[PDB]
Amino acid sequence: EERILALQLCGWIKKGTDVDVGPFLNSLVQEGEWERAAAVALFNLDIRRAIQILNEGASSELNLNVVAMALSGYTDEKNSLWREMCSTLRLQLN
Amino acid sequence: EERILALQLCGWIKKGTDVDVGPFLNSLVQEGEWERAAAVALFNLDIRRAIQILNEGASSELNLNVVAMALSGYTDEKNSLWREMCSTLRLQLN
Repeated sequence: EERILALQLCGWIKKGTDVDVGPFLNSLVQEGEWERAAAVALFNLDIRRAIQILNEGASSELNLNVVAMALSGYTDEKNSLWREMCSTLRLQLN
Repeated sequence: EERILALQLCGWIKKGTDVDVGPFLNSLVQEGEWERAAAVALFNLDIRRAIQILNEGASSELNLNVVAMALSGYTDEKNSLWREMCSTLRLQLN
């Protein structure tokens, strides 16, 4: 309970015991903030929703879709090329 | 001999053996034809040179830096997430 209050003061879940961050994501979606919505969705352990948000953003307003394809290749190997490259190249983004 | 005569005509190789396609590669970075530089380098299995060319072909003056991470991760699995995503998102690039 001491953790379900913190997450509700930060405005990630509305009041109640039904803690599943759906309304916040869509409120962000038509608020006009795509990248932050992607970050929150990924933090809630779901890639595919982030892909949906990113391609939908790519529909409106050319850099988003390639980044979606980049985040598509997630790897957990101890010597993954994705790990090393995306670690060294992270600082280049804006 | 037949197929290392065809490469001579096209421009891949030089007079002699010169197995490395390098001397035709570095003749294009100076010219400023970067999107070629990766492609001709990639066909000879150079995932460690595609990053090296695209990254160095970007400092001067886009998706190129973010393509690299996607190009870094390549699994060749049966139904992996990178495989399904990159197949559809190929069509949106310029």
